Amino acid sequence: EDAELLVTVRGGRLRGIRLKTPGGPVSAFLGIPFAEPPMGPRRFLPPEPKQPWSGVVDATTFQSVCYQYVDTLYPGFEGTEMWNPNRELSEDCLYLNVWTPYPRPTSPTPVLVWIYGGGFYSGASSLDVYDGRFLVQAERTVLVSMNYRVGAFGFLALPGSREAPGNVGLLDQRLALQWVQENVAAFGGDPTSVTLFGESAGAASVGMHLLSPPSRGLFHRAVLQSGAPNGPWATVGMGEARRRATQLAHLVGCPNDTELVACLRTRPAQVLVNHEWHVLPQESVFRFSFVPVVDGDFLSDTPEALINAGDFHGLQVLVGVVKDEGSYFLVYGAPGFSKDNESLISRAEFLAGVRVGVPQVSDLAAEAVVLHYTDWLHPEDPARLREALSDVVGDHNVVCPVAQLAGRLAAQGARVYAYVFEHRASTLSWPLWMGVPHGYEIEFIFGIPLDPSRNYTAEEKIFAQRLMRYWANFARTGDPNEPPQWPPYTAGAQQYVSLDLRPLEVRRGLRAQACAFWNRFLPKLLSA
Amino acid sequence: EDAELLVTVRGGRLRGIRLKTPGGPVSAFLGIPFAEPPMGPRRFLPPEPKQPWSGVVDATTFQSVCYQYVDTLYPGFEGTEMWNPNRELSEDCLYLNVWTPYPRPTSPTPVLVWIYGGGFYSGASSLDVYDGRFLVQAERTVLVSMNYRVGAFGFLALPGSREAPGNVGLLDQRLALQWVQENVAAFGGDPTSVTLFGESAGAASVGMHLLSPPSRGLFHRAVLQSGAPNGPWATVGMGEARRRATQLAHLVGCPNDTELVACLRTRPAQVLVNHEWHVLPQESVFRFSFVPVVDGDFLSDTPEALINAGDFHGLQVLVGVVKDEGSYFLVYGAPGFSKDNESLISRAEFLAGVRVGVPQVSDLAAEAVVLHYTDWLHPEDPARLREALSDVVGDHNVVCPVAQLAGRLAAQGARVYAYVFEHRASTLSWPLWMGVPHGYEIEFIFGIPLDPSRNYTAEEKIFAQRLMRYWANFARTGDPNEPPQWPPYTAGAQQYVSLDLRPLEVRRGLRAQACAFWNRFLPKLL
Ligand SMILES: *[C@@H]1O[C@H](CO[C@@H]2O[C@@H](C)[C@@H](O)[C@@H](O)[C@@H]2O)[C@@H](O[C@@H]2O[C@H](CO)[C@@H](O)[C@H](O)[C@H]2NC(C)=O)[C@H](O)[C@H]1NC(C)=O
Ligand SMILES: *[C@@H]1O[C@H](CO[C@@H]2O[C@@H](C)[C@@H](O)[C@@H](O)[C@@H]2O)[C@@H](O[C@@H]2O[C@H](CO)[C@@H](O)[C@H](O)[C@H]2NC(C)=O)[C@H](O)[C@H]1NC(C)=O
Ligand SMILES: COc1cc2c(cc1OC)C(=O)[C@H](CC1(F)CCN(Cc3ccccc3F)CC1)C2
Ligand SMILES: COc1cc2c(cc1OC)C(=O)[C@H](CC1(F)CCN(Cc3ccccc3F)CC1)C2
Repeated sequence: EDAELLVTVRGGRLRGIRLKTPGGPVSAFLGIPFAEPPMGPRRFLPPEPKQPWSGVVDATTFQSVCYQYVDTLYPGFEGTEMWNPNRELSEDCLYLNVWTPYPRPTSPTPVLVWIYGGGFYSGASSLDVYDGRFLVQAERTVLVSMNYRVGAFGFLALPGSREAPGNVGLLDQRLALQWVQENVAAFGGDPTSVTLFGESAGAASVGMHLLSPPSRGLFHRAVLQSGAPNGPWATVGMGEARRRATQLAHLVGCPNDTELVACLRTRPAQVLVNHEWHVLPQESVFRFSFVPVVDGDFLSDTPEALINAGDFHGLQVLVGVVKDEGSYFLVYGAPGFSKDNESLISRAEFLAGVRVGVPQVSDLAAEAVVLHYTDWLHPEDPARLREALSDVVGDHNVVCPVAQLAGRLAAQGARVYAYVFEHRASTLSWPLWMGVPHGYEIEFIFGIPLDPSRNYTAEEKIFAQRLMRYWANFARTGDPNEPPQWPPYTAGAQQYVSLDLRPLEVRRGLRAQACAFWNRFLPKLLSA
Repeated sequence: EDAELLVTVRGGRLRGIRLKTPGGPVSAFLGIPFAEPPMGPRRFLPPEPKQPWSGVVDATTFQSVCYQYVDTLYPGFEGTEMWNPNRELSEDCLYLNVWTPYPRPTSPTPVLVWIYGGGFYSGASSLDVYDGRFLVQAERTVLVSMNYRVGAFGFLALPGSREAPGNVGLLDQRLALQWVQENVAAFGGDPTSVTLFGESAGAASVGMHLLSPPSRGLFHRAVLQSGAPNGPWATVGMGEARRRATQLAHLVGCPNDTELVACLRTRPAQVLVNHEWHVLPQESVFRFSFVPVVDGDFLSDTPEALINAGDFHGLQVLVGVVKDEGSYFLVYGAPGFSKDNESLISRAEFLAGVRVGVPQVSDLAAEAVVLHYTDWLHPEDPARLREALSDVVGDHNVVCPVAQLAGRLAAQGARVYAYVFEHRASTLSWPLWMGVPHGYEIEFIFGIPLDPSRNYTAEEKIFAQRLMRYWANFARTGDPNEPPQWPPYTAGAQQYVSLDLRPLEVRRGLRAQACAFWNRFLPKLL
């Protein structure tokens, strides 16, 4: 037997598994329980810590995925299936994963913690694109990732109630971060140098840990990829959380908060999932039913407020976006879009698609969106309208939320590095018109191109290794630069770098013109 | 007695004068009475036709300039003085001028009628840059220009009242155009080929005659240079008109509309003028106290509505703007601006300037302006801010009004040609940073560079003869072309031409992205 694959944590003993990468072996401990299964009367409640166990927990395989909707948009299409659960669904899903070099480091190694995205309704640590083995080998960090509850199980909120307080998925994350503090050294990780990194709802989560004091003590650096806590989709007010929870009850046959939540616990998990999307208040895309709630507890105020008021001296942050943030979301409900044609929409479809991409704004607000995003020299050109609506959805939801976060963090004392990821993966199966879509940088960050049994080019394997160097550099020193230079982003110079097969190129302004509209002007309009 | 300088019209007989040009001679009839002097009891009242006369009126010099404010911003400076009155100020001022070829034409000749600008508060047909002798000599047309009352005397309204109905200055113009219909034939002109053209408030006036059916029978074609009736300064609502009249009265000692007007009527013309600028409701630029009023009579609705509703089939229109419409106005009130330095304003001065250039809008509207006109990669670059405030004032008051007009006119039946004047005169005396300012294409249209005693280049003289040809061709045929082409402006293609020393170049969209803001979004916000 191998003693590098045997580890004792506070709760008990663990057997890991040796994993093979093209560059060497890696120790993996998959499926370590870190909470009491949130089942039956624990559904919707905050997570209890895992009671200790006797015997040796088997940690050689990924564990269950938390209950979530499964995407049926293009059944069997790799572009959608690569995100769908690849383990059984269960409510007994609160496990985490640790990947470490082989043999286990004998001296403290920096730790990266991966929080996955999925709009807070989906996701799992077991997806192929989140495979830790290549980063761990190439860059000799410790990598942790965890499963957190999603959909109604993680974020259904009857605010003020004791039976469904909201944000328990976030608390799941916090407990994994606490677990890392007490146990990561048993694997060679240094609990005093922990970097969070996430994408989409995972970047939004990272950001919510920045703005929540009880979590801020649990990590030291943050990477936010294509997401931010101040996005219009990442949080919901108390009022609307209660409406959405209440309508979910009605849709599954349920009727006083106590009595309501009681009835919900008796339903099969799948039953709640089936009605998830029907509690959205209008036809939308990039909007999700059960998301974090601003209730004064986990967030004492809105993330936009806590950002504008924070002191971020001592913080290093790496933030960035893909080149075509919006394009992917359009094939989920914008009129005239499909992955199977050119989606050369008409002006009437563009106008229709604008109310779908920007839901619950006034007609005056939507008008202003159409003003800024029409080329009035070419007001009905189909290719121009397709790209324009893509820019609407991507700017409103990702790029300008991110650009505001960066600018306020920088002008308040944090050191910020900003990127735009401009490489379309040669293996990408979505049509060419989607450009570089939401999510398709993750594979390069995790170094999946180095997997020989996949079809990436030689120049892409090198790109991948550059990216894993930047990230791991940032994790070790709060600076991606290997000591052309990657400058910090400031509110004035607004400098960022392009990431692609070409060397680093420095630019200015994350869509600075468009983001004045969404960040400066549009709030003032909604206030009158 | 040269009989080419002797003409009889329905009022009586006229003696003209024979003027020299580089190219030959021209008959001129300057100072023809077309109205009874609007004096004493006739102040503020609609114009009354000139009662017929015995003897020969001797129409051999320009008559007086109607009472108006005199610009004193840079005293002595050629740039401001060239627009100030060159004849005496008098309420007896309703005279018009006819230029015609020497000898007078035998075959009926197309007529150009000129309506001067000056923001509805100033101006005169007798200014040097409106000298008709060169157009007439070079292009064989009849040219008419008239004086019309300005300031309070032309546009003070107490709407509804019989003693001060407003729009009387426009009725002065209308009366001149009736005069042109009954009488231009005697000068060999053709009353069935009349082309109105004007600039700034003159163009706004031309547009109001398009939209007013009684004027519409008096002409056939139109040219609007750097102005339009839908501009935010060219009209005022009945209520704001009455307020401004009533404050003018209180300011000069006057207290019932009949009693109020009668008291105003006893004040020296100069006393009214001296209080004109004080009745404006905000600190502003490009806003003028007494302007046409929308009262259901002359204008049955706002020009915006009348445009949007009008059937313009059968009309040909030539419209355009200079390259930097707004710059010239900033030295009259925007903080940090001067003709005498380089005017590199700060961000704080820029924001302050926006409230001056866009007055009477909400803070929200003002913020929307600051958004569209800031470069957010260079938010505090003084040179970018100067050019941006220039574009704010120019787009809001001229370019976008003109563009909406052109668009709707083409969409709704009219043939339209559009231009951007892009040549900075060599003799221009305003600073470089203002570019090609408001008003400085006019001298090239009237052929002033052909005057030997001025210092224009040989290029500028060729360019002026080009422009006079375009304008004259348009007046004759409704098409500035003659057998590179100048294409019609259309609502979809938005095609226009650049006028400068280089040959015609076709461009696309009159500041289309900007004007979407002012013409589509901004109203909906208000
Ligand atoms: C691009 O496709 C969309 C989506 O249509 C679906 O996918 C196509 C590949 C084809 O299989 C269609 O039959 C599918 O319905 C087209 O928009 C649809 O147009 C149909 C009419 O044929 C209409 O009934 C649907 O409502 C439309 N769907 C949406 C989401 O608006 C679109 O016309 C195609 N674009 C082209 C051909 O340029
Ligand atoms: C450009 O000039 C303006 C106007 O100032 C006037 O003209 C100058 C040529 C000089 O003669 C000044 O003394 C005149 O008052 C400047 O703005 C003025 O600044 C003064 C302070 O010196 C201030 O009292 C006035 O309020 C300002 N006037 C306005 C209309 O804002 C401006 O500073 C000059 N720009 C430069 C030098 O870059
Ligand atoms: C079931 O009715 C709906 C389903 C969805 C929407 C709207 C619906 O009705 C309004 C979306 O907007 C969702 C689309 C994504 F939001 C878009 C891209 N992802 C891929 C992805 C997953 C994880 C991490 C990164 C990533 F890029 C899939 C879902 C689904
Ligand atoms: C006395 O207080 C003011 C005086 C003026 C303004 C504002 C004031 O206080 C707010 C303007 O904005 C006016 C300036 C023009 F706006 C610019 C110069 N022109 C000359 C001109 C005349 C005819 C045709 C074209 C042309 F360019 C006229 C006035 C003056």
